[PDB]
Amino acid sequence: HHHHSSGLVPRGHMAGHTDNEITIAAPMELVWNMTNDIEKWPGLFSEYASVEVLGRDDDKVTFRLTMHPDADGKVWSWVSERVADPVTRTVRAQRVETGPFQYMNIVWEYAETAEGTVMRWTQDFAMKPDAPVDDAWMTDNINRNSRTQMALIRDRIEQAAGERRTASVLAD
Repeated sequence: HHHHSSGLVPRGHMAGHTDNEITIAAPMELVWNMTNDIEKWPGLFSEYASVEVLGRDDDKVTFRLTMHPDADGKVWSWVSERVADPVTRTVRAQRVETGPFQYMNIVWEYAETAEGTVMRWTQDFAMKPDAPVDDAWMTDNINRNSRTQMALIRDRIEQAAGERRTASVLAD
């Protein structure tokens, strides 16, 4: 691989845009497969109470997200769509029901490095003019919560990789 990476690193910055990367010490196939197994997100991520696949059109997958209750106790739920391309190791998603946003576009990209798989998440959005918070606020909130979720995904995938390795080394 000959490039190196490590840890959780912000990239780019500007309100309405977030860009963060994390290195996960696991091979690309495992990282790709677990992060894209969206019905198991509630066990991988800590932020979704449930993820339900609604349909697939060719590759476009359409799905409904339901969060845990927010600080006011409210439960937010919406439909998004995503196209995951394993050849370019890129996923492009957007909210279909935009909620308090005018739009929200989320791109995930993956590559290999000497330390494992780097996964970079970029989000672009703008709040509706009458939304309860502004872009600056939402930008800081998404950065902070992304950082927490990326780290938890890193931990759970490194755990899974370790367990599969132990099973294989102990098997005949």
